[PDB]
Amino acid sequence: EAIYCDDMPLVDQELFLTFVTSSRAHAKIVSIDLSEALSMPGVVDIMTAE
Amino acid sequence: NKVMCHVRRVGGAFGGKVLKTGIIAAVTAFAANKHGRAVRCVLERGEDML
Amino acid sequence: ASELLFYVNGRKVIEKNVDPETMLLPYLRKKLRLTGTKYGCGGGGCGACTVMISRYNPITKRIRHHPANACLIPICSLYGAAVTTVEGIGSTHTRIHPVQERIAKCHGTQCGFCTPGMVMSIYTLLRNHPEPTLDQLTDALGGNLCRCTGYRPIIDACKTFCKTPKLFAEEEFLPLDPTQELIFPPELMIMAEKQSQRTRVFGSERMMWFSPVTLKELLEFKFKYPQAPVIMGNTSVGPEVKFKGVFHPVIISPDRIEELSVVNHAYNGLTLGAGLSLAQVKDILADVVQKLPEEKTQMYHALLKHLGTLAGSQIRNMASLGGHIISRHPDSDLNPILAVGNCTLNLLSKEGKRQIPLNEQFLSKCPNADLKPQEILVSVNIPYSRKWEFVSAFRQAQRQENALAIVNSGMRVFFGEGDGIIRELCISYGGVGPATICAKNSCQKLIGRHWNEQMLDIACRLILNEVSLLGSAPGGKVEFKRTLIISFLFKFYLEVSQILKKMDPVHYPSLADKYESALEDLHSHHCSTLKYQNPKQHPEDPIGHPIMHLSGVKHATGEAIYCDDMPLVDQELFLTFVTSSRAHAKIVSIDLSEALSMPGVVDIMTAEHLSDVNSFCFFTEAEKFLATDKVFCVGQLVCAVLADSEVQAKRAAKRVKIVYQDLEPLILTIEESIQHSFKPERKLEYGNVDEAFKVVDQILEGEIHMGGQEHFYMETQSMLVVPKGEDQEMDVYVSTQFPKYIQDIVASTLKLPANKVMCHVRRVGGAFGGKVLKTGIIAAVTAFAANKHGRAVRCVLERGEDMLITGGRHPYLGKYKAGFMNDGRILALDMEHYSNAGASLSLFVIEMGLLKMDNAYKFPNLRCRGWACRTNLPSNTAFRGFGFPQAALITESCITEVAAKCGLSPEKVRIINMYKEIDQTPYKQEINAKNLIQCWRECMAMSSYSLRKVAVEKFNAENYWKKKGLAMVPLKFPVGLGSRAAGQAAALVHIYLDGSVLVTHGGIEMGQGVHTKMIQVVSRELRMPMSNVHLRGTSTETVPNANISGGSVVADLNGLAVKDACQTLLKRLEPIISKNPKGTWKDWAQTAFDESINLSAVGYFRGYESDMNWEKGEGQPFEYFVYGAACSEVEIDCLTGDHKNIRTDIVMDVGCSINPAIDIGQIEGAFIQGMGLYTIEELNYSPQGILHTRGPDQYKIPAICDMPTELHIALLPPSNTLYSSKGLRESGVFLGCSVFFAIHDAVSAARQERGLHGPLTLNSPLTPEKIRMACEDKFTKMIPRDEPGSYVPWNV
Amino acid sequence: HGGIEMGQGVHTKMIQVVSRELRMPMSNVHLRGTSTETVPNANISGGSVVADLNGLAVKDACQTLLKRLEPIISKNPKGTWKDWAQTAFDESINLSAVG
Ligand SMILES: Cc1cc2nc3c(=O)[nH]c(=O)nc-3n(C[C@H](O)[C@H](O)[C@H](O)COP(=O)(O)OP(=O)(O)OC[C@H]3O[C@@H](n4cnc5c(N)ncnc54)[C@H](O)[C@@H]3O)c2cc1C
Ligand code: FES
Ligand code: FES
Repeated sequence: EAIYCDDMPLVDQELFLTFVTSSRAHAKIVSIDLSEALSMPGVVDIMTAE
Repeated sequence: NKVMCHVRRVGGAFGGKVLKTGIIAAVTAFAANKHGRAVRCVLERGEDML
Repeated sequence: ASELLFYVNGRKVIEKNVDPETMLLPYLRKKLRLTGTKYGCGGGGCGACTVMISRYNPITKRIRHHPANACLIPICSLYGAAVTTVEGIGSTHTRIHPVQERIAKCHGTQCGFCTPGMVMSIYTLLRNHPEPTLDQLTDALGGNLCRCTGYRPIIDACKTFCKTPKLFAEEEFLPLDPTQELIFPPELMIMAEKQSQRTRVFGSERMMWFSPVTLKELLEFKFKYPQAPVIMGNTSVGPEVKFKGVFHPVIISPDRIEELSVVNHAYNGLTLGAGLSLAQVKDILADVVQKLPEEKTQMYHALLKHLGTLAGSQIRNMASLGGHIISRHPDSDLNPILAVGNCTLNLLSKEGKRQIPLNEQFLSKCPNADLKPQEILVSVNIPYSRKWEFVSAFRQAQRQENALAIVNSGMRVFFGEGDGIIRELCISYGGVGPATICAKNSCQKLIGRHWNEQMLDIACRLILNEVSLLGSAPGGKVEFKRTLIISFLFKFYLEVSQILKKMDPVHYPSLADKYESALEDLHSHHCSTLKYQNPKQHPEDPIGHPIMHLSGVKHATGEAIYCDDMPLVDQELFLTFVTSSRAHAKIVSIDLSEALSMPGVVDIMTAEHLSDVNSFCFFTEAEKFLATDKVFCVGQLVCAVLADSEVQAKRAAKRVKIVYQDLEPLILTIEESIQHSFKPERKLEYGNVDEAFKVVDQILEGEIHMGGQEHFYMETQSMLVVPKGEDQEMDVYVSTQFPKYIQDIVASTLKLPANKVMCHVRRVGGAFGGKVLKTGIIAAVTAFAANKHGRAVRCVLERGEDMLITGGRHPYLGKYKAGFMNDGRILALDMEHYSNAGASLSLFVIEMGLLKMDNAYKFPNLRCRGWACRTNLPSNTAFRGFGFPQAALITESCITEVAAKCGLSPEKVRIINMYKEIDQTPYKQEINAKNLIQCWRECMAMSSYSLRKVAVEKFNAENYWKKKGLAMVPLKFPVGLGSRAAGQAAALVHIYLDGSVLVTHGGIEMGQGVHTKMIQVVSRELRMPMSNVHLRGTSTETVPNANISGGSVVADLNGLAVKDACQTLLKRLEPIISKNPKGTWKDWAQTAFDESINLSAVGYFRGYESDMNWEKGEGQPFEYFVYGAACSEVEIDCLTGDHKNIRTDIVMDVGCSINPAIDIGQIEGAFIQGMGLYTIEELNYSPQGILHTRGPDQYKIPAICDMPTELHIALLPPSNTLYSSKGLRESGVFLGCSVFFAIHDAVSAARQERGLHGPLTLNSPLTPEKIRMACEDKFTKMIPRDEPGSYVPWNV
Repeated sequence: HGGIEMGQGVHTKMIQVVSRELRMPMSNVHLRGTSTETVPNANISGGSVVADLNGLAVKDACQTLLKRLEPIISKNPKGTWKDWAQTAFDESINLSAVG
C-alpha cells in the first residue's frame, strides 16, 4: 500500500518520455535522423538539443 | 512560485537522485508544458546505470 | 456502419461507431478535455454552454456561422460542421482574442462561470457583423444569464465594438482584427462540394440514428419508422428526454435538404420551408416588411413581434419553423398567430403531396386534420394581408424575453370595402389549455357588428364562457390568466380602431386621449455612470486602484479550472441521488432489485448501509443524511446510486421503486406551522412601547408576506473525492464556502482524525450561502462511498436536482402594529418576525434580523419579536444579507403604510423618522450617521428626485392604462459576526530564493475577488509588483481552522492576516534591506538564506471584538456600518402586468475602497440579485409540497432586459478596519427594494385615479400576476371567480 | 518538514519528536510528505544530519505552539488535546506554527 512515485495512478491523457543516449565515449554528432521514428505509432514529439 | 515539487517517499537514493534527476525533470517539464499534457518518465535498470 | 466526422477548434474529430445519445456538451468536456464550455441548466435557457456551429453551403459558396447551446446538440447532427468554443478563439499561451480581453478588462467577470457563454455569443455576432450596433449585441446576450455582474460591465465591453475616471482603459484594447479570424476548415468545404447522397446510419444497443441527406431518402425513413421523430434543433424533444422520461428507439435527423429550406416570394404570400431556423425566419421577415407596403405585411409584423421575445439567440438559431409547428406547445408564441390567418401546411408523403390547413383541429392534434405518420412537413404558406385586414399578437410572461408565456394570443379582423362592419374574425389563445385554442364560437356570434365599446363588453362575457379555466388549472395564475384574455381583447380593440382612424379619419372617431399609452410597448438602451475617488501615494501601491480580477482573462478563455473541470481521475465513479417525492410520508419499502442489476451499477446505499454515521451535528441538533423511515420534505436524500458513469447512474436511479404512505399534518405555510409545542423566542426592546400607544394619534395594524429565493449559482453542487490509498487519507475537492466544515463532516463520517482528511478549494462559481450545510452532507456520503470501494467518486448535481435538494432564502412573514402621529413620526412599533425555516432548524437569521430591522430609523419605543417555523419544505440556508433583506422590508412596508394613513409621500415619512448624526440603536450601540444623512442628500441631488417626482405625477394624471412610480429607500447595513473567534483569520506566506512569493489564506474565491485583494495587500506591504506574488487556492493542509468564507468581512479579515505575515517577514528582513536598499527582492531572499533567515511566516488576526447579551437586549456586535440610499423609477403596464425598470441611482458609503472596480461590481450584483428577489424570482409550490419547474412555472433570474435602462452609482468619499475599508457584498440586496416600492407607488397611482381606497397589501415578490390584479378595472370584476373550497389549486 | 524519507525513517523520528514535545501519542500525529508548497527553501536531504536538523525544527514549532497554549493547559491540565485546541480557537489562539 506504500505509494511510490511510479505507483501513482495514471493521470488523464498522460504521455511517456524515454531518452536515446550516446553510444560513443567521445565523438562528434554529424547527423541525427528522426524521420522513421517520428512517423511510428503513438509518437507525439522527439526533442533534440536545438 | 509557479512550480511546486512534491515528494512522499523515495525507494533509496544514496546521493544518486539529485543533479541527473533534475536534468531529466527539466526536459520532462519542458515537454509537458509544450504539449499541455502530463508526462511521466521512469527509467529501466539498464538505462539508469548508464 | 458509418463514421462521425466534424471539427472542433480547427482540429479534426473522427469517431467510429458512436453512441447516438451522446450530447455535445459532455463530449467537449469528458472526451475532448475542453472544460471551457460550462454546464448551467441543461434546458438551454442559461447560455453557459454557448458555442458556434459553422456549416458550408456548397450551392451558395458561403459559410454560415450561428450560435447554439451545446447541451442540446447531439453530436451525430454535426457531421460536416465546425464547432468553435472558448479555447478555440484564443488562450493565454497563444493570442488573447479581443472579445476575451475586453469582457475581462471591463470587469465583466466575477465568479466567471457564465463568462465562456458570454464570450462565444459576442464572438459569433462579431463574425456575422464586424461593425455592429449595441442593439444587435444585447439581443445576442438575451439568452445568457449571469448571477454576479448585473450585466452592466458586459454591456460596456460590448460598446467597445460599436462605431457609436473610468475603471478600465478602453484605448489600450486590441482593435478587432477581422483579417486573422479563425479560417473555416478547408476539408469540410471540399466535403460539401461533393454532394454525397448516401444516408448515414449511427446505432447502439439502445437507439438507431438515420441522417438522410436527400428528400427521397428522408421520405423512405419516415415511412419505415413512422413513430420515429424528425430531429431538427432538438429544442422540443431534447428537454423532454432529460426531465420528462421520453425515449425514442429510432431517430431520423435529416441533413440540409434543399426542398426543406425554401424561401419563395409568391404573389398570394410567402412559403417558408420547415427546415429554416426561427432566427432565419425573422431575418427574411424583417427584410420583407421594409420592402413591401404596410397593408400586406400585417401577418409578418405579428410574427416578427413575438420572434424578438422568442427565447434567446441560441435557441432561435437551433429551433426550426416546422419543429415549432409540429411540437404544438400549449404556450407557443407562434402557433396562435399562424392559426388566425389561414395558413396551410405542405405535407409530403412517399405516396404523394398533400396540403392541409393550419387550423383549430390541427393544433388540438385531431387525427383527421393531423399528418399521417408516414408524411413529413416541407413548408408552410403565410399569405399577404389585404386592405382593411389587420392582425395583432400579444403575450405576457414573467419577464420581457427568454421566458415562457403565461397567456399569449393572436387576433385577426377583416372589414373589407372600407366600412366599419366585420366580415371575418379569428382569435386564438395559448397558455390557457393543453393546446392552442381558438374561440371559433365567439367569432361566429360577432360577425357583422361594428367596432365599439358596446360590442366589446359582450365579446368578453362570450369569450370568458367559451375558453374556460377551472380553478385547478395547471400553471396556476387562473385569476390572472382570466384577465389577460380580456385585456388582450381590449388592447386589440384599441389597436385596430387606431388603424381605422389613420386610414379613414372622417368615418371613425378618435380614440380617448387618456388611452393612447396602452398601445405603447415597454421597450428598452442601457446607460451607466460610475463615480469614485482617485496623489501622495506611491504609484506602485495598488491599493485603491481598479485592478482586474486575477482570474479575469482565465474566466474569458475558459482556462479557469472549476471543480467539475478537473480531469477525470483513474477509475473514478459517479454518484447520483434519488430524492423524496412526497412532502410528508412514511417509507414503507425500497426496491433496489432492478436498479442493482443495471449496467455499470457498483453500489446503492440506503440509510441502513451507513448505520451509525448517518448523522452529523451542526451544533444545534443532529440532522440525518439519508432518510430513514420517514420523509419530511421533497428533495430529501433517500438513496445514493454509485455507478461506473454518470449516465448509468441516473438510469438506475430512475428504476429505484419507493413506496410511500402519506402522513399528517402536511405543514406548508407559516400560519400552518404556527398552529402546532415550544419554540425558542428572541426579542429586543427599546424604551417602553405600551406607554407610547396611548399618546400617539393613530394606530395602524398590518402585515406582509415575503416569498423565498433560490441561490441559482451558475456552478451547481460539484465535488470530487479522491482516496490516497494510505492511512485512509482522503482529499476532497469541493465547491464550497466552508472547507473546515467539509473536513469535519467527512472525517466524522469516516471516523477518522482531521489530520487524515484535507479539503482543497481553488475557486467557486458563485455560492451566496448555498454551499455549506447541504454540500457537506453530499460530501459526507460521497467520501463514505469512496472509502468503501477504494475509488475516487465524483458528484455533480443537475440544475433541477440542485434547486430541489438545496434550500434557499428564508420566506418571511412580518406582522406589525405602529403608533404614529400625523406629522409622520413613528413612536410606538410592535413587530413580529416569522421565517419559514423548512424541514429542520436558523436562529442566527432571526437574530441578525431583529438587530438589523431598525435600518435607518430611530424608533424611540420598539418591541421586536421573531420565530422560526418548521415546515415540510426543504430546509433553507443563510443568504446574502443574513435576514436583512427581509427584516428591513417589513419596516419599509410599515413606513409605506403609515404614509398612506398620513397623506404624505413615503420619502417624507422616512426622512422624518431617520437617525440623527449621533444616535443610539435599539441594542444601545452608538452610531455616527453623518455618512447616512449625506448619502440621502446626495442621492436626492444626483438623481434629481423632486424634478422627477412631479413629472411622474404628470404622467399618472395624463395616462390611464400606463402608470409610473418613484421611490427611494435608505440603507444602514450593520456588519459583524457573533464573537471575536468567528472573525478570526489566518494566512501563510513563502518567499523563494528567486524573489517570488506564494501566499495562501482561509478565504474562498467565489467571485468577490478576495484573492485579488490579498495580492494587492502583499504588493503594498512588501513593496513588490503583483506579478511577483502568486496564489494557488485554499487548502486545509496549509491554513487550518479557517472560518466560513461568507459575508462582507471575508476579504477584510483575511486581508489583515496576510498583512500580518508580510509585516512579520518584512521585520526579519529589515537588517538586510537597510544594508542594501538598492538590491532586488532576489538577492534579498538569497542573503536571507545565507544568513539563516526564515523566509516563511504565518499571518493571524484574532478578529474584531463582538458581544451581545440576548437576555438584556443590549450589546456591541458590529464593527462598522455601511450607509447608502437607492432611488428607482418604474413604468408599469396596467393591463398586462408588465413593468420596466427605468432608472436606478445608488450612493454608498464604503470609505477607503481597496478595489473600487471589485467593490462597484458587488454593489451592482447585490442590487440586481435583490431586484429579482422583490420582482420576478418566484417559487411555485403545489398543495402537496411539490416544486414546479416546467412551463410558465420556471424560475427566472434577472436578465439583461430586466436591468434598469439607466444606472448611476456613486461612492461617498471617505479607520478601525484594514486600510479604512468596508465590506459591502450583502448591502445592495436590500437596495433592490427601491424598485419594489416604485412599482408599489405606481399601483397606488392607478388605484387613486380610479378611486379604490383601502388596504393596498402588496406582498413580495411583486410579480406581474400581483401587479395586474391590483389595478382593478371593469375587466377585474368581470372575471368568473371561484369559491375557495371547491377546487384544489395548482399552486399556493 | 523539508526532509525526504528515503528509508532512514526521518518521518518516524519527527513524529517521535512531536510526541514528546507535545505530550501526545503518535497516533494523534500524522505526516503526508514533503512539498515546496509548505516548507520552502529546504536543503538537500542527504547525509547523517537530515533527521537531526529537521528534528530541531519540528521541536521549535512544537515549543512555539506549546507556549501559546500554556495559559489554556495550566487552567485545565486534566482536559484532552481536543478541548485544548477548541478553547484555543474560542480564545483566538493561532494553532499553526513554523519551525
Ligand atoms: C430554452 C428554451 C426556451 C424556449 N422559449 C420559447 C418561447 O419563449 N416561446 C415559444 O413559443 N416556444 C419556446 N421554446 C420552444 C421552442 O420554440 C420549440 O421547442 C421549437 O420551436 C421546436 O423546434 P425544434 O427544431 O427544436 O423541433 P424538434 O425538437 O427537433 O422536434 C420536435 C417535434 O417536431 C417533429 N418535427 C420536426 N421537424 C419536422 C418536420 N419537417 N416534419 C415533421 N415533423 C417534424 C419532430 O418529429 C418532433 O416530434 C423554448 C425552448 C427552449 C429549449
Ligand atoms: S443553457 Fe446549455 S447548459 Fe444551461
Ligand atoms: S455568473 Fe457571471 S460571474 Fe457569476
